[PDB]
Order: sequence, then structure tokens, then C-alpha cells
Amino acid sequence: SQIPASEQETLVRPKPLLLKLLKSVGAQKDTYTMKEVLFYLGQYIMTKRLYDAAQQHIVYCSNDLLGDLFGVPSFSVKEHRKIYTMIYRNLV
Ligand SMILES: C#Cc1ccc(CN2C(=O)c3cc(C(C)(C)O)ccc3[C@]2(OCC2(CO)CC2)c2ccc(Cl)cc2)cc1
Repeated sequence: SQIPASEQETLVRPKPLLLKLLKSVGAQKDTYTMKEVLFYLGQYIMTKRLYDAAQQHIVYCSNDLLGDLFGVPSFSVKEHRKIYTMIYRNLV
């Protein structure tokens, strides 16, 4: 959408705690495409109900490993470059 397709399709190696998160929702490898990392992050967010009906575009990740990894208590799913940057902080 806001992120170039080529950037989305690149192979990445998560750092250990990001890998822990992905493994907790069924991921079974050491390397992923960015798009794959984003999918499993999505499944994690939905599993842990890190959302709210009053603000439907906001991930509420405070007091959660995702919050610790991203360094924020919440963020908007519309901020695609900001999300990519938060993910790059968690890649080898
Ligand atoms: C940059 C970027 C980017 C932003 C959003 C998405 C897709 N998703 C969304 O639109 C989205 C929206 C919400 C709420 C209910 C809060 O609106 C929760 C989670 C997601 C998310 O996953 C959707 C999925 C898997 O595809 C579980 C079904 C998501 C995934 C990872 C992240 Cl880091 C954030 C959101 C993908 C990439």
C-alpha cells in the first residue's frame, strides 16, 4: 500500500524475541519475508486482543512483549512506514 512490494517481499531474520513472538502463533522458521512477519504479527495481535472497538485502527500493546519490542504502548495500523521501522529495530 504505502510500502513498496519489493521491500515487503525481502527475506529477513528476526532477532530472538521477535522470533519468540512469531513462534508463539505457529511460525516454524528462522527467516521470513517481511510480509510473512507482518502476517504472524497480525495473528498475534488478534490472538491477544490487542485492540479496542472504540479505536479500531489502534494496536494497544502496553504491558505486552509486542509493546516492549516496538517501544510504544500503542500505534496506528495506518502508519505503515513507522511499523516497518519498528520491525527493522527487531531484525538481525
Ligand atoms: C506496515 C504495515 C501493515 C499494517 C497492517 C497490516 C495488516 N493488519 C491490519 O490491518 C490490522 C488491523 C488490526 C486492528 C483491529 C487493530 O485494526 C489488527 C491487526 C492488523 C494486521 O494484521 C491483520 C491480520 C494478518 O494479516 C491478522 C489478520 C496487522 C499486522 C501486523 C501489524 Cl505490526 C499490525 C497490524 C499489515 C501490514
